[PDB]
Order: sequence, then C-alpha cells, then structure tokens
Amino acid sequence: MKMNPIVELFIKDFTKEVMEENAAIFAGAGLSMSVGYVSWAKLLEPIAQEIGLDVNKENDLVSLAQYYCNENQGNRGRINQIILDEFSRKVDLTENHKILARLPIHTYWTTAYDRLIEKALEEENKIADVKYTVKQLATTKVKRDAVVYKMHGDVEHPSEAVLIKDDYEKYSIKMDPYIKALSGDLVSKTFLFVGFSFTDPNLDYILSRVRSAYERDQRRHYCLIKKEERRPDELEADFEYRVRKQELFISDLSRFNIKTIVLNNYNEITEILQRIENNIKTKTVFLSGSAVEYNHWETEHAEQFIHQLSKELIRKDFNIVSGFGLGVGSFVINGVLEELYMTIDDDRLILRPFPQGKKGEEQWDKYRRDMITRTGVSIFLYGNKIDKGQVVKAKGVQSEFNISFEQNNYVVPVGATGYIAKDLWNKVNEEFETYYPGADARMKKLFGELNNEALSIEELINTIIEFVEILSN
Amino acid sequence: MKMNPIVELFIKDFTKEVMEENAAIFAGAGLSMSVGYVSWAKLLEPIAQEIGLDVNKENDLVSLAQYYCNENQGNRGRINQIILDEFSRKVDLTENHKILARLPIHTYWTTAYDRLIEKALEEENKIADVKYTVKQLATTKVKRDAVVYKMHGDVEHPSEAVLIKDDYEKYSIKMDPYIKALSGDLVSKTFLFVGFSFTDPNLDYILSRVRSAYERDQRRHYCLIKKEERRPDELEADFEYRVRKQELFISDLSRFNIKTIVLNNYNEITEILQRIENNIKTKTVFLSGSAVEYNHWETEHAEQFIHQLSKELIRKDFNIVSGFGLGVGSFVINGVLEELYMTIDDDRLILRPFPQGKKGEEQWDKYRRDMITRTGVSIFLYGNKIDKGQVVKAKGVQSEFNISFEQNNYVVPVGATGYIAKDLWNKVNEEFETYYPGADARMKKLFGELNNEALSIEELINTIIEFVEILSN
Amino acid sequence: MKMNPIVELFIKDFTKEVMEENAAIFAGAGLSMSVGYVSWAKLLEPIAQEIGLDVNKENDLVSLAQYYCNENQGNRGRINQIILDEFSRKVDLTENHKILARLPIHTYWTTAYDRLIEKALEEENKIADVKYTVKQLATTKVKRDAVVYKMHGDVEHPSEAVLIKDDYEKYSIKMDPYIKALSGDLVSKTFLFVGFSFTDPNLDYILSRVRSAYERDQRRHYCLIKKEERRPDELEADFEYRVRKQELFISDLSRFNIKTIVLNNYNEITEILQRIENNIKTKTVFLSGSAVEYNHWETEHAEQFIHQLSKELIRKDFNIVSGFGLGVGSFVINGVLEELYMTIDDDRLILRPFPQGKKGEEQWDKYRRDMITRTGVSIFLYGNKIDKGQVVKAKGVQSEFNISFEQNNYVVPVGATGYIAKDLWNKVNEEFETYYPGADARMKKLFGELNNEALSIEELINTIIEFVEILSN
Ligand SMILES: Nc1ncnc2c1ncn2[C@@H]1O[C@@H]2COP(=O)(O)OP(=O)(O)OC[C@H]3O[C@@H](O[C@H]2[C@H]1O)[C@H](O)[C@@H]3O
Ligand SMILES: Nc1ncnc2c1ncn2[C@@H]1O[C@@H]2COP(=O)(O)OP(=O)(O)OC[C@H]3O[C@@H](O[C@H]2[C@H]1O)[C@H](O)[C@@H]3O
Ligand SMILES: Nc1ncnc2c1ncn2[C@@H]1O[C@@H]2COP(=O)(O)OP(=O)(O)OC[C@H]3O[C@@H](O[C@H]2[C@H]1O)[C@H](O)[C@@H]3O
Repeated sequence: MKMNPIVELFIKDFTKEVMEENAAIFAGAGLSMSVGYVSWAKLLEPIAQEIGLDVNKENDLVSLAQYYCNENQGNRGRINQIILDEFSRKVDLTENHKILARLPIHTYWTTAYDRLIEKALEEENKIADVKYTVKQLATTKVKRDAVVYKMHGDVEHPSEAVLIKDDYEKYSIKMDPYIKALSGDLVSKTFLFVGFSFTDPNLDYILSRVRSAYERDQRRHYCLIKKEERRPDELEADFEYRVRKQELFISDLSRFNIKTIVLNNYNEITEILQRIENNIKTKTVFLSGSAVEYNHWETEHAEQFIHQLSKELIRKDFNIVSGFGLGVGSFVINGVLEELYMTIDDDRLILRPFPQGKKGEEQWDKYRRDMITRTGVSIFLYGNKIDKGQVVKAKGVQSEFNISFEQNNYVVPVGATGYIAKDLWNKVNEEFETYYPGADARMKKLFGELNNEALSIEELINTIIEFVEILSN
Repeated sequence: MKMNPIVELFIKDFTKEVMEENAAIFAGAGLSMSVGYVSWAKLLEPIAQEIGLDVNKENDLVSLAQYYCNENQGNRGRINQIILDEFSRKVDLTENHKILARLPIHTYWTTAYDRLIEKALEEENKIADVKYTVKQLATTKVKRDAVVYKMHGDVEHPSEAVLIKDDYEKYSIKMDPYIKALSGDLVSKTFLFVGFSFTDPNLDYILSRVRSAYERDQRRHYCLIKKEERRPDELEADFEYRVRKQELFISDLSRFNIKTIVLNNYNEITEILQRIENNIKTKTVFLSGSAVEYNHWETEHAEQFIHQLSKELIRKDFNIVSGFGLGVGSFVINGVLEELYMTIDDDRLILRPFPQGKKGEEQWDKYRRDMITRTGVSIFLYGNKIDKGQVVKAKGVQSEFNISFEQNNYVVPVGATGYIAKDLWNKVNEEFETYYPGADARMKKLFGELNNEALSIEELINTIIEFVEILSN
Repeated sequence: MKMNPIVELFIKDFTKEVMEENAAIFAGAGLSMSVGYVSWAKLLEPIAQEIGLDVNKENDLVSLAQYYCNENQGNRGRINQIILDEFSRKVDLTENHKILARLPIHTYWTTAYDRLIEKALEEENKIADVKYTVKQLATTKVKRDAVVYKMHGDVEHPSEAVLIKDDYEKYSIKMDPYIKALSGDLVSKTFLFVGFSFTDPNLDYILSRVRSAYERDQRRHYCLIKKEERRPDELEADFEYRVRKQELFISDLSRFNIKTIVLNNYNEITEILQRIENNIKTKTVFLSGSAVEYNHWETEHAEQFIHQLSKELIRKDFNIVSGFGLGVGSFVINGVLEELYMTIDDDRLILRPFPQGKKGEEQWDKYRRDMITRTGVSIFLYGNKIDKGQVVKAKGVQSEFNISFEQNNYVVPVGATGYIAKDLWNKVNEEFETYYPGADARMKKLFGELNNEALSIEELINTIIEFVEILSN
C-alpha cells in the first residue's frame, strides 16, 4: 500500500536527490541498535555502578564516562575494553544496511563504532573507503563507490573513540578536518539523518556553525524520528508532556532546516527505504520480445506500436535496456533515437545484442542475467521466432520472464501482442497475488486491459505507461 | 552471604576475565606470610644488629642488606644462608594457594622465593613451569598448565635472589628479559595483585615504563590491600593520619590504572577467592535423571519440559554435562542442539553415555565420578527405570546425588518430577542447613516451589533457572 | 608421495609444535606476492624514475623511498597513495592463507600491509585480532582465535606504514612495544618464517638482540627459502656464485638458530602446509558402525575386537569421536576408558549420542555432519541394525561414509566385519584412485588385508592401526 502524504513527499524528494548522487546518509547509533548490539547505557551500567552511580537515574552518559575516568586518574582502559568487546561482535546485518548499500549513495557519516556499514557495502561488491583518522582524509581509495566518515572513531581503535567529555572538548582541535568536511557536506549534499537523536555536542556545534554561516539559506536536510509511544505503566498527562516535548524538539530541529519525518514504528524505516529503492530500481525497464509475426496487427502497424511505446517510455524519463531481439529491438532503437534526437546518454538506451554463434550461446545465459539485473521492470511483447521454416514460440522470452521473476522484478506481459506474451499474461493472471502482491482495483483493471486485443496502438501504449507508472510510484 | 558492592563488581569482572584465560596473578611476599614464614624484617633482625642498626627503627630493608654487604666487602654468605634456611622449610599450604591452583589461571608472577605456588599447582596435578632464570625463558615445558615467573629468584638459588640494593640496581641489565616479559603481560593480561605492597623498585620502574608507553590507555588491573587498623596503643590522630596516607597511596596506585579493593581482614582474601572459584565452578551443571514414567505429566509434555529446561540452561551461558540417561538424555541433547544451532563447542554440551554390558558396569562408578567432578551444580529429574517389567526407582540417580554431595556440589532435586527426585527433595528439605548453609528467604521459597506439582512447564523452568542463578551468583 | 628427509623432519617437528599451540607464523611480503599484488620494486618504479633513479639498478628500495622523500622536503603523499591503491585491491586468497587459517595457530607476525591473513582467518569463522598500533596492544579481543601483529603497518593507514629509512630509524622508539612483543615471542614460541627474505633492518636488530641476550640457548625457529634457480640468460659461473652466496646466507641465518628448509619450488610451500595440516587433521578418527550381528565372530569375540581396537587407537595418541552407535559405541567407550584409566580429557574421547525420537531425527543430519567434521579419518565396522524383526543393513553407516567422503576424509572400511562395511570396502576397492590417490604397494596390501576374514583379532587390529598410521604420516 502507501503511507502518509508527508512521507510520500519525502520519498519523492529523496529519490530525486539520490538519483543525482547528491544525497548522503548520517547514521547514528540507533541504526545499529536493531542489529543486536546492547545500548550504550547498558554498556555503561557496570561502569556507573563502579563509581557509585546508576545509569537508569542518569541522563548524560558522556558525563558518566567522564566521572569514571576522573576516578581512575584519567584512565580509559575499562571503557576501551568494553567498547572493543561489545562492538566487535559477529552479528548479522539488518535490512536497512543492505538497502543503503544497494542505493547509489556515495557518502556516509556515522557516529557508531561498529563496522556494519562497511560490511553492508562490501557485501554488495562495492568498494567502500572508511575514514576515521585525520591522516586518512588525505588519501582516497581508487574507484571507491562510497566513503564512510566515522566521525567518532572505529571499534578496532577504542582509544580514539569519542566516549568521554574530554574527547568532545578536544574534538574541535584534534579532529578539526572532520568538522570542516562535515560542514562542507552539510551545505553541498542533502542528508538523511537515520537513527540519530540530535543530542551529540559535536553535531550541535557543527549545525550551529552552519546556521550562523548561512542563516536562512541553509540546504534542506531530512530526518527520521519515531514518535513517542506510551510506556506500559505511565499516566496520560506525562505521555502528553513527552509528546509535546518531542514536538518542540522536532520544531527546533527545523531551525537548522532539517525536516523531520515522524515514524510510527521503527520498522517503518525499512518500508521507507524499500520505497526509495523501488522508485530508483524500477526507473529502468527491460523491453523483452522477438517477433516474426505480429498477431492481429500488420507488420508496419506493430512496428509503429513498438516505436511509439519506446518513444513514450523514454519521454517519461525511463531507461530502456534491450537485448536487440529480432523484431522489437530495431524498433525500440528507432523510438529511442527519435525521442532523444528531438548524442545518446549511456543511461537512457542500453543495447546488449546477443552474440550469434555456438561460442556465444554458452555465455547467453549469464549475458541475459546481466542485462536483466540492470533493470527493475520487465515488459514482454510477442515472443515468436522462425524455426524450421515455421513460426515457433521463442523460449528466450520465457527465459527472460523467469530470470526477471527470480529477481523480484515487476513483470508486465503485454497479452495483446499475443504468442508467448499471451501465455505469460495468462500465467500471471492465474495467480495474481504471486506476481503483484497487494494490488488495487486500478492495477487489476490495467492488467486485464493488457489483454484487450480490441485496443488501438495509442490506447494500449497508454495502458502500459500507466501500469509502469503506478508500479514505479 | 555477600560483601560490599565494590567487591562484588570486582568478583564479576575477574570471573569474566579468568573464564577467558586472560587473567594473571601477581603474588607478593604477603601471600606467603600467612603460611608460617617469618617476615623479612625478622629475618634481617640479626643482620641489622650485626652492623649496629635495628630493623624496628629502619624502614628500608633493602638498604639495610646493602649496608650489611658493604661492611663485609660485598659478601652475601650470611644473607644467602638465612634465606635458604628460612624459605626452604616444610610448611603446609594455605587455602589461597590451593584455590589459585584450582582456578584456570595460566600465568603467575611472584616476588617470593618460596615454592608454595609450585607446590599448590603440583598438588592439583597441574603441570607448572617455574621460570626464575634468563635462560629458562627460551624453553617452554610441554603441555604446561601454568607458568610461574619468579622475578626475584628461587630459594634453592640464594645467590641469585634479589635482596640487596646492588641486585635492584643491576636488575635492569641482568634480568632485562623478565622486565620485558612483565611489561608484555601488564598490557596483554589482567592482573590481580594479591599480597603485594607496591613498594618494590622493580615494579615501580616497570609500571612507570608501562604508563609512559601507554598513558591513559593502560589495561585495568586489580589489587587487594587490607585497610589500616588501629594498633593496640596508638592515638586516634595518628591512626587517621595512617588511614589518610593509605588512601593517598591507593589513589596513586590507580595512576597506573590499578584498581585497589579495600579488604577489612586478611581472611577476606580467601572469601573473595572462594567466590571467584564458585562463580566458575558452578557455571557447569549436571542434568541427572532417568525416566520411563513421567509422573503427573504425559510423556510428550515432560519431554517438552526437559527440552525447554536444557534450552534455557544453554541460553543462560551454562554448560550441560549429561550421562545420556534413559528418558532425559535425548531430550537434553535436543534442547541443547536447538539452542546452539539457532557446530557444537566441546564446553557447552558434554555427553558421557554409559557403556552397556557387564564389562562397563565395573567402570561405571569411576565414570560417574569423572562426569560429576567436571560440574559444579547437580539438577535431578525423575529417576525411575524399568526393571523386572515394573517401574522401579533408579538407584543411579541416588548414586549421582551422593557423589555430588561428597564433592560439595550444589544439589537441586526437582521434586515436581517425582519418584526418586521427590525423595531427594524431601531429604534435602529435612536438613536444609546441611545442603544449603546460610540460605535466604528467596532461596527457601524457590526450593519449596521445586515441589509445587501444580506449576506449569514454564513456571517450573523459571523456578529452576532462578535457583541456579542465585546459586552461581 | 613424500619429500626430502629434511623436509619430513621439519614437518614432524612443526606438527608437534602446532598441536601444542606453541607455534607462530612470521609471514613476509613474499607470501602475498603469489596472490597477485605487484612487487614493491614495481610499485617504486615510477617513484625512482621521478628522482632520476631506476629500480632495476637499485638494490635498496628503502633508501630509494628515502631519497624520494628527501627530494619532496620529507613528504610521503605519493608513497602513501601508491601503497593504498595497490595493497587495498580485491584479490582472491591463495591456498597458503586458507591452510594457515585452518591450522591451530594463535599468533601471526606480518611485515605485509595487505589484509589477506585477516581475511583468511575470518573466512574460517575464526575471531582474529589484528594489531598494528601501539595502543591496540593494551586491548585484547574477547575469545580471539589468533592475533595478527602487523609490525610494519596496515594498508588502510598508509601514513603509518614502514616504507622509508626514517621510519626504520624511528621504529626503535615509536614502535618499541612491538619490538618487545616480538622479542618475547621469538623466545617463547617456535616460528615458521614463510615468504621472508631476512633483509629487514628491524628483524635484523630484533634477532641480534635476542642472540645477544640468549647466546647459544636460543629457541629453534624454522624458515622456508626457495633455492636459487638459473635465470634464462646467465653464465654457469654466476649462477654458482649466487648459489654459494645463498648457502652462506642460509648458514648465517642459523647463527640465530633459525633452521632453513631449502624449497625447490614456491608451490612446495603449499605441499608442506598441506602435509602439516594432514598430520593434524588425521590425528582424529571417527569410529563408525552399528551391530546386532557380528558376522563370523561371536558377540563376545567381536566385542573384544572393538574394545581392543579402541584401546590400541587411544594408545597410539589418536582421538576417537564416536556417535555411540548401537553395538560398537559401548565397546569403544570401554576400550578408551580401560586405556585412559590405566579423568577423561575432552580431546581423547568425544561422545555424541544420537537423540532418540522424531524430534531429534530432524537434526540427526546436521549432528552427524558436525561429528564427522571434527575428524580426519573414518573407520567403519559392520553396519547392520535390527528392523521389523530382521537384521537389515543400517543406512546410517552409509550416510556417514558419504559425509566423510564429501569432506575428503580418509575412509577405512573394515571389510572383515561384514555387512554394509563389506559393501563399503568393495565400493572403495572398485575405484581405488578415487578414494586413495597415489597409493603405494604397502597401502594396497593393507587395504586388501582389511577384507581378509581369516585374520584373528590381533592381526586385524594391527592391519587397521598400520593403515591409519601410514595415512597420518
Ligand atoms: N541474426 C540475428 N541478429 C541479431 N539478433 C539476433 C539474430 N538472431 C537472433 N537474434 C536475437 O538473439 C537473441 C537470442 O536468440 P534466441 O535465443 O533465439 O532468442 P528468443 O528465444 O527469440 O528470445 C528473444 C529474446 O532474446 C533476445 O533476442 C534473441 C534473438 O531475437 C532478446 O533479449 C529477446 O527479447
Ligand atoms: N540401552 C541403553 N542405552 C543408553 N543408555 C542406557 C541404556 N540403558 C540404560 N542406560 C543408561 O545408562 C546409565 C546407567 O544405567 P543405570 O545404572 O541403570 O542407571 P540409573 O540407575 O537409571 O541412573 C540414571 C543415571 O545414570 C545414567 O543413565 C543410566 C541409564 O539410563 C545417567 O547419568 C542417569 O542420570
Ligand atoms: N536406543 C538407542 N540408544 C542409543 N543409541 C541408539 C539407540 N537406537 C539407535 N541408536 C543409535 O542412534 C544412531 C542413529 O540411529 P540410526 O539412524 O538407526 O543409525 P544407523 O543407521 O544404525 O547408523 C549407525 C551410526 O549412527 C549412529 O548410531 C545410530 C544408532 O545405533 C552412529 O554414529 C553409528 O555409527
């Protein structure tokens, strides 16, 4: 289904930002607390007991750690050992980290010591450049896909982690290049603050400096904060007081032009990220098909149909990936060229002709999987081919359909074209929840109109375009 | 009972360190002064009289011995003879040495010339590798269980013992490998300084070097020092001055990140060590039982009970040792596997099936004693077996109970299961101080709830788990 | 087959050292040059060209880098960028790294900046603690399986890497704790220097210090160096001069008691490591079988046979892992107990009784795979079981055989026992190269004697023992 209109507007804006590679993610400690790591308060629980305090009655953990260091003549051995033993455990990644790794985001700023972001980026075969030291800023990893600025330290270097109040006090001098880099990113990139509480003194100082430098012309940043929920045993008045206090905090965040999105549940973050990826993943379509006969239409009429379909798809800011199949590939190229020339960007039209010969047939399967992996939505037209002097049904269209379905791609079999596409349409229609879960009345009507053979070229193309649009957004 | 919260926190931390085999013991001369050896001042009393001085009016015994050597043109014959005659006597070990030998500690550093630590380690059938010479460091005894670095010399080699000031002055050159080894251990292992005064120049030099090398990132070490007590004839003001001076000394110790635990009595050291061993000894439980009938519950319900009990025990970081008894062993295995697979560590589940046949029955007794010796807590379920076509009471459960009781293991007879376990529960209940000395109201309530047959599976399992928890800690 | 007697003696000694966890690996840059990284000379080739020099005509690359830094007023930007871009590439691990990760080795010392060792250790699900900074020495990762001391720096921190001569000059002051740690390890552990040239000034200084401290009582260390091979265009006399110079260098290495093993090829390193692992992997046997009938022998005679076989296996320092199968498990336990009691070590006898019940049968497969994974050699006896009132063939023995074969374990089906073991023996005999590649005449004779049903108990046990011995070594 869908979400609140505010969340939908945020999704549209951030998908617009990400596709231009001008988006950054600021991940706090809260993004990793769902993985399985104990909260920092629970880590400091024995430490507070040692100096005679209690974490449950303490609001400032930084001052708690500073008191612990003061008792031990400024020694951090126990704190370093605690953070090293806790944040270096072997835990499975959450879905949020994998989604963020799949997104085309080239900048991560983290206040968490764990390497979950690095691991998520490396699992997706993405070269990630982690920077948590001043000297590391002067060297850039070659062909990096994303840079993770760990602005508070790494788990493998506990002595450098910003935990106590002296660390924050000397941060402005020791880690000044990181402050300058974050100040530059907060004005040159659009941030999405996920799992961040906005209570960090370093972030307060940096944001205040940015606001003082730019006043009302600050760049718009987005934030995700869960609304306060009533505790199991609490009066109504205190819950309303907490909600009022959270509303004031959210309004105060927008002083730095950081728009806050209220989230009912923590699991809504994953649903937002999935939507953001889907609006990007489905932006590329895969025009599958091959035809020597064109069913009810004549060859010229169907060629015009395919040409105009590709022209409309390109006109609506879609990316066409075509295998240059016999009978549809040339007309797809013609439509794309007619729309574009009214040079060719490598992102608009992607041609992958299949090598002809017994040597290329062995690599055909991986070639086809590589093609389909580039796309998010698959559209199937006709699907017959001439074999043994007869118009047989082309099994490559079925193979593409199977590969796209294995990849959880949205399949749109145009049944009006006929042949193997009609069979695909019937197969999808028999079990509609399997291929299109949670569909609406409009989606079902459009799908049932895909097999309406009495439609003209324009009506069928409009049906397909509306179907792809409601799929993408 | 219990002790101060500071001591309890130290006990928890050090038990955590020992179970990971990252703990070391630094034993000074004070740990042996309880055995029966005369103090070093009393040994030097005739020597001081010889050169015209008096030990009671002298604070530095090292300089006293150096003066004695200076008078005799640098000859140490009398001092060597004195230390050889005093520290080679035949004395009985204290409880502290035996407890330290029973603990899983692989490193001992000693400034005492006596071989009490070696003897304690050898009494427990532990291969101990004593090192007091530079050449001995290059050779490691095969399959050693603990290495004792006698950093000041052995009693059987009085000429090499560090007694006079020239020995300390040339220690940095002669015994440099020992200094390097102690510097490595002070940063790679957690030390417990027992019976040490922290006035040794070698230790001061080594600790200062470690602090200069690591500054505030030094590893946390623990110390045990008795609080100053008022002498029989002393003013209040001088006693308060001594206490203030001791507090300043304790605070100065933490400059090297050595946390000091204030002990009211010397005998509290034994009570701390017993607690440290008990938190380790009781970490392993022995699930005893055998069932062909399952009392009030059905066979499936009781199988689920045993399965979930084992799953909860493993989930709470306990080690299950099972004799694979008929009716409980398979379900214990099922629970352990379900918890672990959500490979098998050799420490989590230990299976010792009893060999069936007249040849194995003769070794059954030693086999059972070996099994129970591995554990610290014994839990008994049901205990009937099919014999002569009838459900007789199984005497093996009673034998296990007797063996565990002979070993001072905590016995937890689950009386709700019934049969021989109900008899065991009644036997423990009749004389409760015999099996559970110094019990509290909560422990008595939990024990009386073990026979509450109206409890469900979850309630009974929670009762058993809480009982085992309050036993372990 | 086998190798030179010197290499065999080294293999025996080092396998003896590794099994006692007293062995360490010192890996130089040469161990990674087979992975695909370009040599350090090729990295410095543009740098030398920049300052007017040439690497091919230069023997000291450290001085070359120092000259490059001197030209640029002591700036290392280009060198840091070069090492970061080269040693952070994504390359596949070699077999040597995987073998070293599988070995029970708890200490690695590396002069290579790449993280290949860390990756190899993490692929085997081993917790590895990488240390390349002074502060990192004071913190130990909990439950680490191996510690990798990167004594020259990490690739992700190029500014700290020891590349130029100033770095070596200030190493003795900056990285002094690493020098002390390596000095301690060079006297407390047996090292295997793989892929190291022994031209590093730091290693020369450390080894000279160790020799000066211990003189002729230094611990024995092992090294692997490839013999010099004639270049494609070179005179005989210069090749003989190079060989003489290498022999002198090898002899000079033994001054520090570092025995050097001459290797004809680089690929002989993998063959040595495979032998070292095989002598450790095959030290544990898996006694598979289940019997209600005992073929030609009577029940008592076959029970004595199994008992004595287990007793002999334990007597020859083997580890027995038994699934407590019906008919062989009890007698295996009896034999092991009789041999050991003449406590039970967790490594000598490992019992894994199979949970009986429909709940445990679902986990039986993973349980059996976990059991067999612990072992290196599988021995199969009988293999029948009572089903439907008849002595059917037990399929669990066949399943174990299949699992062991999938794991490349040596299978020893005792065909004299009969039943499913005779079928296993015939199956192995039909295609002998598949299960025992590169066998000798003695191995074939022993295998053909395993089915000699006329053998007595002692003769059959001796045959099995000799077979397992020639397999292990
Ligand atoms: N002389 C040719 N010149 C150029 N291209 C040719 C020729 N001859 C055949 N082709 C095309 O090769 C592909 C593999 O051949 P195929 O296995 O027979 O394909 P198919 O079963 O018709 O599947 C159809 C899908 O495959 C791909 O185009 C097909 C053919 O149209 C597309 O992705 C389609 O959408
Ligand atoms: N065919 C069998 N297969 C497997 N195992 C069997 C069989 N037949 C009997 N057993 C078990 O042998 C042990 C010795 O036998 P037992 O002397 O008769 O034992 P018990 O009196 O019931 O004591 C119970 C305690 O002993 C041990 O399990 C018992 C039996 O359950 C445990 O530690 C119990 O906790
Ligand atoms: N009352 C029982 N008490 C104890 N143990 C029992 C009983 N009843 C059966 N067992 C054993 O369970 C295992 C699984 O049963 P199974 O699948 O029938 O085994 P199998 O086909 O005979 O394979 C044989 C191999 O499996 C394992 O022992 C077998 C049985 O002997 C070993 O590893 C063998 O080497």
